[PDB]
Amino acid sequence: CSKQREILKQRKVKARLTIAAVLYLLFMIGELVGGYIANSLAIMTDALHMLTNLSAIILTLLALWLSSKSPTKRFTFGFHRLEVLSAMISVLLVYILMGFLLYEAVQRTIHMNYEINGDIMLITAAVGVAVNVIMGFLLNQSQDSLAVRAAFVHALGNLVQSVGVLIAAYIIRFKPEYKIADPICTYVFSLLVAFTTFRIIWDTVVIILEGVPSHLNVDYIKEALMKIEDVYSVEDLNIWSLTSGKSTAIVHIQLIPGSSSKWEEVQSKANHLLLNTFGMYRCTIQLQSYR
Amino acid sequence: CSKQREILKQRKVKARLTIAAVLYLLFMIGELVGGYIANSLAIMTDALHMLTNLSAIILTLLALWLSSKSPTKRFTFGFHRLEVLSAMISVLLVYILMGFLLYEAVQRTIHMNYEINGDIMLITAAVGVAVNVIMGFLLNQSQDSLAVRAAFVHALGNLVQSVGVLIAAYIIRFKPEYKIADPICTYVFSLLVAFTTFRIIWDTVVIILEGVPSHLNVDYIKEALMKIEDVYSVEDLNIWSLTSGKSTAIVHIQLIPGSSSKWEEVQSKANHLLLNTFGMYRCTIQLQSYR
Repeated sequence: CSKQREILKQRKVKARLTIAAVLYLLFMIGELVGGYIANSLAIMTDALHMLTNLSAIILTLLALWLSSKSPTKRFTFGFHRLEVLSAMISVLLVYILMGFLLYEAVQRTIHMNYEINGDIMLITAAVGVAVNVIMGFLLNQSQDSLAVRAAFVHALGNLVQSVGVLIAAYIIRFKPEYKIADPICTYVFSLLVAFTTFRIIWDTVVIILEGVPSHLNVDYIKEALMKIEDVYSVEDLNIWSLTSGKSTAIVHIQLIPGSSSKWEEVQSKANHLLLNTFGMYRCTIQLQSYR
Repeated sequence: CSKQREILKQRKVKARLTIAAVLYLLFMIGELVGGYIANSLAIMTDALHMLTNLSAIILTLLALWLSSKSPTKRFTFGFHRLEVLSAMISVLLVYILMGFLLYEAVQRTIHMNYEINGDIMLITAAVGVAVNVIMGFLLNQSQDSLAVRAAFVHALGNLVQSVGVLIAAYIIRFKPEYKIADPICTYVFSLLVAFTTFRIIWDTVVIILEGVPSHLNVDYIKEALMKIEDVYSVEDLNIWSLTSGKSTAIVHIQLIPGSSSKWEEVQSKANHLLLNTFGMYRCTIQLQSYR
């Protein structure tokens, strides 16, 4: 009954992504009007962060819509790699935002006077954690979809930066002769953001480089296929994934000598085994008689 | 005799790349010592451009060396996608250099006085074309290797920028009340550089997205496969390339009813045809009896 199962998954993913996008836009407008009645550009400065989050989500939605298209004559496989590309784009945007914050901090640690803000820094950090914790529960997930995972990683990075800014504002508020704690918090929590993004970066790079997914081991699959009756060897067992949840395989069973007619049965057994017990959105196998 | 042929091409590509790298290093040293006796930082400014070119070539060499490794249990295919990644990196660095030039020009078009240099601008442009025209013949190439193609594209972009700077400097030299033409040439030749990089960007993106190579049409291959004796249909004919020159395929021949024993012959015929008449560094086909 898996013919239409994936449709429900993409519908849920799209619904969650549009809900997140409209929530981000609503928070954007709310913070903008709040800053307008509070005539402060520092509050408006978070509009850029909301912009990059919303742009990443919009690009993800476009990539998913394109991926829903049927394969063409130029792309024999589907457009599922567009979702991976959108994930890389989102990671690049969060890295760019972290780099901008890092440059602002490195300019903060020198030139003196540190451009003191005060209480207003606490408020923009208080809403940063409050907004991002809502998005974290929305994109919780806990195979999973790579798009929502990338959105959740972006939300977690934004939450880490927000809590770092909150901590820095609090330590500045009490005993304000320190006046310097903000750049160190910026550095430490930028490192933490990199730690958060490490796993998704590794998974995406492995996906692009035609490596096996991290949740599959070749030795176990090879032994399982070798357990099939009338199988002599597995010459090559290439495995790669178009995207998270859509992983294919190429298999090169060699037949037992003296039994070459029983090739269709072996092919069906291998196909059914691979599909049912490893996912294998589609798999193709090639049989060779004994040499 | 194709078992050891490809070794010769990788050896030649590596030799050419090291020759280009050492030529870049020698020109770097020559221009650096030349600037020291001419005590001008503008001459030293091209050291950054030679740095990015040399770094791109070095990353390409590392990617090729890694690609020469045998497939592992995490990457069932080879590391050939590292060469494609290095090509994207080279494109990204040339785009970054163009963006830095564009930002400098947009700062020149305003704030007045345009930071006049004069004759010394002609010299750094005269050696820019002379250096790049030499390696343009070196990386002439004219399937080809993607690494040398990316290096040649980078060299061509650098040559275009150099000739643009030369034209702007010559325009400034005569009738020097104009004094404005330099950013205009910068914009026009940045657009030309983007035009040069368009084709390699498109090819690399198609390679990553699991699209068929631009020099292959599925319909012709499908008709050729259908021309094979004892073939009823081609259910699916996936084609993708790990890198330029290494393209694989997956084929789903269905057998003519009443003839199922003659499956090995059909498989061998299809494999030989695909390999010899389309390249197909490796291809795998799966046969199904009539339904």
